[PDB]
Amino acid sequence: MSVIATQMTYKVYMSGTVNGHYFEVEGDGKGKPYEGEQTVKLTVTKGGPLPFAWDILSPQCSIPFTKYPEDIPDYVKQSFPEGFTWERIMNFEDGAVCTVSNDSSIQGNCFTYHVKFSGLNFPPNGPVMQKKTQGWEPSSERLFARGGMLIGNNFMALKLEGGGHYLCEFKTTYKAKKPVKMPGYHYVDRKLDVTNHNKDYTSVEQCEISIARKPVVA
Amino acid sequence: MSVIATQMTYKVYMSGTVNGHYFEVEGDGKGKPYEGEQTVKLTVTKGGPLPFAWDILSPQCSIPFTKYPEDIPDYVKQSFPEGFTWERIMNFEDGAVCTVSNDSSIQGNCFTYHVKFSGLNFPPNGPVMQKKTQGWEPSSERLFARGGMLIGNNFMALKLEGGGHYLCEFKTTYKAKKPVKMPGYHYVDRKLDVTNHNKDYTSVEQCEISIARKPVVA
Amino acid sequence: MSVIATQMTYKVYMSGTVNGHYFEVEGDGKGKPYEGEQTVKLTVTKGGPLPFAWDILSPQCSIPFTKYPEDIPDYVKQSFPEGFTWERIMNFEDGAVCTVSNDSSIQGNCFTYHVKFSGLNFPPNGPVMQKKTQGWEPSSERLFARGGMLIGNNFMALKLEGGGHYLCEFKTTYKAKKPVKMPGYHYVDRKLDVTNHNKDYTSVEQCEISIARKPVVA
Amino acid sequence: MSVIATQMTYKVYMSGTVNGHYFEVEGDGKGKPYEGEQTVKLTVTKGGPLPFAWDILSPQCSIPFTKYPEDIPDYVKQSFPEGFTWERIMNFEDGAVCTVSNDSSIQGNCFTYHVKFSGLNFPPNGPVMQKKTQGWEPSSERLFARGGMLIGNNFMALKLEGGGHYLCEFKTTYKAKKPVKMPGYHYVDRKLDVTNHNKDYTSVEQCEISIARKPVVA
Repeated sequence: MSVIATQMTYKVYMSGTVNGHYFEVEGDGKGKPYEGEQTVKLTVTKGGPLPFAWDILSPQCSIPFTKYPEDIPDYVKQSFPEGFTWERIMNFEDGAVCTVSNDSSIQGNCFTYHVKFSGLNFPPNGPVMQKKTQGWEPSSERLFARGGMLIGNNFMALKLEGGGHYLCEFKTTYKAKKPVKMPGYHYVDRKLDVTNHNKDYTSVEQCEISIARKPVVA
Repeated sequence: MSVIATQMTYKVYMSGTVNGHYFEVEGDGKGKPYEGEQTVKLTVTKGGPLPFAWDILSPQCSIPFTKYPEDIPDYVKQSFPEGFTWERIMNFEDGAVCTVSNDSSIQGNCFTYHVKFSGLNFPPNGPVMQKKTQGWEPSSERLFARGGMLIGNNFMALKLEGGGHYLCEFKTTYKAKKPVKMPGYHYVDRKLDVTNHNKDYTSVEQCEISIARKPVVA
Repeated sequence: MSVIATQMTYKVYMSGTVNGHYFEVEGDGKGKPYEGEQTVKLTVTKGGPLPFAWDILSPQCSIPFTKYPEDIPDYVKQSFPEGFTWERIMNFEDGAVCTVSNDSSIQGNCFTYHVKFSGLNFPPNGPVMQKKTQGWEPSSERLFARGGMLIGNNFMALKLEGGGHYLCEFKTTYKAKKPVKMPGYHYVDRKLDVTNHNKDYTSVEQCEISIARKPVVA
Repeated sequence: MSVIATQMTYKVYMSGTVNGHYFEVEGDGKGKPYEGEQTVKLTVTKGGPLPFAWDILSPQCSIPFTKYPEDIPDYVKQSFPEGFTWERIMNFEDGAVCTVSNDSSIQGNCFTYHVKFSGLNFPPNGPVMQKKTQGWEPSSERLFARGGMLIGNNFMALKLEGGGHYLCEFKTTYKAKKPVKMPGYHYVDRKLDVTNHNKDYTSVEQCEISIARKPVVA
């Protein structure tokens, strides 16, 4: 643990639009980056109460808090103190598309995340605008190195009220601000849960567990 | 000439991000909405000079200026004084994705466009980040009515330095802020040209002709 | 005219599967290749009556019959006597995907088309498996040259029983068996209609008009 | 199981086209379906030697041989003796698309798979047509139940000569011929290796390990 300590905090500054509805979110997080354990408390500071499912914003709120084994190079941790950015495409099965960008920096024991969110083409009577989602299923991100960048692909799914799933494909590109040692073909398994919230989701608490691994069957 | 005069002006206020790079643009436009003729002058007011091709921003700068025949209901012109919004997904062939949203309002002789642009996953050595584009080919947008909205689909192509094309698919959803009479299955043909610009594209002048038509062979 | 006469006939031999259902189709066509006019009679010779909409097969039944203006090089007509192949991807909006391959040859006054059709992921309760489709809308194919091949893109739409449309994107790649003169950026406008059929569509008659043109607004 | 023995054999009958090139393959396999272990020997019986990478055909040659834990319902094994079908879409990153349909039947101690393969838009100078691929990376299929069907999504990757990866997205739909008990959200991890072959790949031997699991981090 050189630049990154065993216990870290972070601040999230997020702004964006969903179907043209502008919002701003602030967050205070903490966790153990080498254990892949992480918690964050969010406040909708502008544009609340949000007329869409919180769930679409939950995964935009922290890659340095991923447990990497010693034999897999940790792309994101290596990028610091210079830091990194990530770019995300979200393709929902009902036609909705989101583009998300992050800048991640470090100041002592604290990370700072600046996030821009742009989501549109959510059907007015769909699960997002009608708030019929009930959290993300645990996921597994396929990761590989290309052009000095780390590229992640994930088949995500939201649980629906009354049963069934609402599918979303993630493509996330991680861009270190300096050359780092590139990892081999691997996966990061994740569990993201909303552990607390108020009645209109203007305050939300989230927990995440992220562990990197080599292929299970090899 | 209902609420829209034979000769109109407009202001464009655009902001957003391309591969994390923040920018703001202001535009001054004028044209003849019933003739489908249009011109606009853009200034990059923040984040200039832009490290990407201006061409990706040019079609974000005016649907009320489309020549519609009398026998094809004009969705966008009908929307006023209330106005409308549009939501656009741009899918480039090398993986880049943009999501664009607009709010279009009217005050007397002047339209106001508020535009939010989010673009990412442009390859660093690609035509956009290397500024190798030389304008859009004339285009043909396929339009049809669904759920009180007008949906447009367009196979766009950027001309490349040294020859060849760089392809982009446009999907634009137009949403009137009141119910209007819906058109049948039709097309809008466009020609968008940069008619003047300075060396780093921090000042740009654009021309556009837009004409609606029924299928050519029917 | 070189090897292609002003009045020509053709034979279609098509086989394939839709959701695993095997079929064979034989066709006798005739038309005026320089006028872009043609008609064809189809017989389902194996696997009939088909448990799916005929419409998905109708555009697989003749590119040499496209009216090209003198100033636009006719990629397909130039390919003969050697001939050409085409490869098509059809992406339906409800998730269905088709891949289609053709080989086109010439023998005197007759063209022979050998077609392989592969379609799957048509929802059992969707418009295709429930035969709720009512013909294709007139279309406009965007065509350009790349790598000695002609690439076509089309926003197709099927009319639905009870109103509304069922969308499909076409991507067709035309591959001449010899180097030919490559055309510029252009369009082909088409009208495809089922003009006759029996009660279970085991016999179908089709009419197609196809005319190439340069961009309307230029 | 009373229908599926702890030691099984199978036969594969595959035919299809890649970029218009017709081929036929016959295979003889054996394995332990409750252990998720299997092997198969393939012969190119028609159209050989193949002018494309064998790797695109390797995953088309056996779902009943997946190791399922007792607490996760085995969709495919339950479908027998009636059997099941599968439909697969393959989307390669360079624009190539394949559609594959299978019918799986049982006859005492032997499965029979009938497979139709349709692959096209492989670039002539690409890794597949230039035979520059070096096997699939071990994979992880995301599986969920919808409409009595099992839907699998997989981020696959072919290893490249000289290094790097060539990406392919799999979507596979498994359709039982009778209603069965539906599993929850789960994963199947796989390793597929070519273990033997002749000089022109007209004979190929393959090994596959397949193990189902609940989410690693949950």
